[PDB]
Amino acid sequence: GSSGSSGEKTVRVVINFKKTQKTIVRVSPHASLQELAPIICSKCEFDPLHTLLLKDYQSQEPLDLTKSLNDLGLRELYAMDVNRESGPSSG
Repeated sequence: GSSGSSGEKTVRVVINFKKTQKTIVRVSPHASLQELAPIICSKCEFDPLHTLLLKDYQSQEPLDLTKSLNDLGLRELYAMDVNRESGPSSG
């Protein structure tokens, strides 16, 4: 991990949630959603334990954590609340 030295060079992203409410936060577009999962969910006091990252409120396609706002090329995203945690992990 990493505490986080300095918190500058951040972009304004839109966090759509509840398919009704939305909020804006300033975070690094570089960091992968995987790392901005909590930074975001937290901002929306959401549970990153069972949270998904869809394109936008409209679209329902899942995004790639590994990919960042840059890699993705989006300024806004939606946080979906599902329930699924099971599978192997190693490489």
